[PDB]
Amino acid sequence: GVDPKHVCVDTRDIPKNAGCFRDDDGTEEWRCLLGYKKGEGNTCVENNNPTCDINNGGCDPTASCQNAESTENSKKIICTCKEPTPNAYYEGVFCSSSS
Repeated sequence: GVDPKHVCVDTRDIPKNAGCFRDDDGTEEWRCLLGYKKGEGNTCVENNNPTCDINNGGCDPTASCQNAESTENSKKIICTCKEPTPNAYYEGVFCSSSS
């Protein structure tokens, strides 16, 4: 349990429209940046029509998801990590609630 700043060292090749995060438990995972979705299993691709539903729109359940529509795909899904999550895994695609 710590503030989400764990950063990452994951996976051979993490998708360009993606980012990896290595969590508190020591896990190594990657996800698809906000306003993006999963393509060929291990690729992230700009969704440009993101909905809140899909992993909170691309957020972490500890990242308050707000569905919105903006010129930017990354500005469509709003991921807000709460007080016990002072940090965000990448853009808020994931967060850690144990700081």
